[PDB]
Amino acid sequence: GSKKIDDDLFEELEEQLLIADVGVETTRKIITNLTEGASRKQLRDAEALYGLLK
Repeated sequence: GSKKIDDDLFEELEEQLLIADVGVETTRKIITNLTEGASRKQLRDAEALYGLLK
């Protein structure tokens, strides 16, 4: 058995994968850096506060 399919379909699919992939990784860097940044700031602020002692 054999389905014959044009390279346009496979090209389009590969293109959409790329797009979606790029969106996903861009989203992941951004969320993660900001969330790491949120963490770092809790530690820094908490330490600063604790800096005040007598």
